[PDB]
Amino acid sequence: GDERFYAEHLMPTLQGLLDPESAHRLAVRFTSLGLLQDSDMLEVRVLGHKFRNPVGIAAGFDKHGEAVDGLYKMGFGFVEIGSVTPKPQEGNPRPRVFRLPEDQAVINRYGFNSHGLSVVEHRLRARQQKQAKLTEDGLPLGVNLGKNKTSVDAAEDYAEGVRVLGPLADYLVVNVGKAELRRLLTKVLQERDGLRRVHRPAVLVKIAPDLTSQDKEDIASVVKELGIDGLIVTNTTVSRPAGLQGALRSETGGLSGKPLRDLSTQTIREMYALTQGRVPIIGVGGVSSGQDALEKIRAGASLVQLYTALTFWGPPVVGKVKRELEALLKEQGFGGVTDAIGADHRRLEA
Ligand SMILES: Cc1cc2nc3c(=O)[nH]c(=O)nc-3n(C[C@H](O)[C@H](O)[C@H](O)COP(=O)(O)O)c2cc1C
Ligand SMILES: Cc1ccc(-c2ccc(-c3nc4ccc(F)cc4c(C(=O)O)c3C)cc2)c(Cl)n1
Ligand SMILES: O=C(O)c1cc(=O)[nH]c(=O)[nH]1
Repeated sequence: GDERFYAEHLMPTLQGLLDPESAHRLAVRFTSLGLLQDSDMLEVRVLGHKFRNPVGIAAGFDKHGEAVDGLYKMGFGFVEIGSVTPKPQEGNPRPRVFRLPEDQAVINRYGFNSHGLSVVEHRLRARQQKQAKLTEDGLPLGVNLGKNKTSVDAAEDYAEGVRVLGPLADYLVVNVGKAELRRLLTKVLQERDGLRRVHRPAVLVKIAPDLTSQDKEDIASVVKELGIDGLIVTNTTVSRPAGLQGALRSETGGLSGKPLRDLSTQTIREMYALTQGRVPIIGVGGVSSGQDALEKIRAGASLVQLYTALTFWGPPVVGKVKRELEALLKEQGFGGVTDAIGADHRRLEA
């Protein structure tokens, strides 16, 4: 009911008042304080868990696990925190976040600023009973694991994240030659298998859209060989699509938001084909409407995430994507999200 107020007045006012990193910090703190029903059609069972709805908040908004409960209150069907590095680290120098308002886009080069595993673990331990309730009610928690800039043993950094935060997570994410990738992911999976849980977390690989065809075939091959549980497609892009209008489009960093929509959907289609539909995909990049979510589901995604759209449309975007997706599924005769997954590949086969 508040869509137009946030879209035309509140969010533009906040963006005019604050630089984007300051607004980001305010948004996390405000969400952490809290303040204010999903159709059965939107339920997805995947990654060994129930998802009450398929619209998650992507990594990088709540990097340090400070606002999880508020994000569920906002309506997200799942929350991914991180990236979290083993030791605290500052990230890149400021300024490091740039708004492209004409393009409904952001460029960032945060550089994995992180409070570190211990601080984040302590925050999640404080709410671990609450999360157990939320997970069993269909609201899972994901943790994106990073590595420290100065680490010479990347696999050791990811393994430490599994040891510290694996007991608290429903899924874990590692952002990504082929033999090196195999060795690293083998270590992560062995550490995951070593946890003493009834519900050990799924392990996912998150990829950028900036990969060669050989890179994508190599990743698909290793993911299937090792039994990785899913893919997150995609991270931000270092590319700059034609026609960007924002004055800051030349800043170095990853571009997110509406300009990433096509590249991410194309990459979802390709990875779904290269894994023969065997590997669940979380589709990410430029989702700001139910139509965007449906396009990624038809391309092969089982779940979607959004981030940049929250910065332009505000909290109302979560209910908007969910109710629009539901309506589009009903309009087009799908029984639920699950029936639409990969529908675009069935069209092409026909
Ligand atoms: C400011 C900002 C910070 C981000 N930080 C992370 C991060 O720490 N780890 C990660 O895996 N992705 C990070 N991302 C990428 C998002 O998770 C997502 O993949 C990307 O922004 C595409 O989604 P969107 O177009 O809906 O924003 C970040 C994105 C933005 C815009
Ligand atoms: C009730 C209510 C109202 C508004 C917000 C709310 C306020 C600000 C933002 C916000 N997050 C960002 C995160 C990363 C980033 F790179 C930029 C931003 C920006 C931006 O400056 O472009 C904004 C505005 C999001 C939600 C919340 Cl969380 N709750
Ligand atoms: O912290 C960051 O710079 C960052 C990490 C990441 O995975 N993606 C992104 O866009 N930024």
